[PDB]
Amino acid sequence: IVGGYTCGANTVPYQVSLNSGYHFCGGSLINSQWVVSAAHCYKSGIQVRLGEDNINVVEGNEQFISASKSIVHPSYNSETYNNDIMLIKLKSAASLNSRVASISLPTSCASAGTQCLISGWGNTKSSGTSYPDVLKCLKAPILSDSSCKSAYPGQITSNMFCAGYLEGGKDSCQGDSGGPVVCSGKLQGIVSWGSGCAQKNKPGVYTKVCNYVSWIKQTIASN
Ligand SMILES: N=C(N)c1ccc(O[C@H]2CO[C@H]3[C@@H]2OC[C@H]3Oc2ccc(C(=N)N)cc2)cc1
Ligand SMILES: [Ca+2]
Repeated sequence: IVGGYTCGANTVPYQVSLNSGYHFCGGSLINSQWVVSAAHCYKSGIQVRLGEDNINVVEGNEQFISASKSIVHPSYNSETYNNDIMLIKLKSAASLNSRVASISLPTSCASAGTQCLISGWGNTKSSGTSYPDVLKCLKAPILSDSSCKSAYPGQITSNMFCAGYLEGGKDSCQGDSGGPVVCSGKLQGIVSWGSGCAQKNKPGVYTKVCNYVSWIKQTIASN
């Protein structure tokens, strides 16, 4: 997260860290047994880390649970990042508490201008690299589809949306991938792509979760 702030320990209780000997992506707890992340975060051998604040220190509220299954969206396209969503099943159900809690799926798509909270342990620099150990947060509004598509002509599909700031300075970034965009108490987005980070007229692009809620629900019910 570039231009954001320290969230505070466990203030984003649905945020998870995907770990394969190291943090490599974020994700969102949508119920005690399942996480939503980005398809581009796919890898084998994932451990889901819940209740995390400092990902390099055991602070006492962590739950480490291995994935039992990954499901990349049937139509994910790695060339264009279209349908950039994946489901991860936890080997054992998370124990829910104040610091480990699920986030609601939406029932409608969000309107331009709605404020959202985006979070993650991604790069905090727009130029160069710096990776933080505690979770960072950013408030960002959903941008008009026309400003989104004009920023990235030919490359935004109706399964994507832009949020952030055209002026730059404030954005998600590498390492935030797969993490949540939560708006009005619902998971409306997943950190997906962008050109660099916090660059002018290049806002973040996010997987439009409202277009996937029936797939999510059908898939989890059948697995
Ligand atoms: N694992 C690989 N080899 C891999 C997978 C995905 C890659 O690139 C895609 C395209 O861009 C995304 C995604 O992962 C890296 C980059 O992460 C972000 C996240 C946020 C923003 C933004 N809000 N400005 C920009 C890029 C590349 C290699
Ligand atoms: Ca920790």
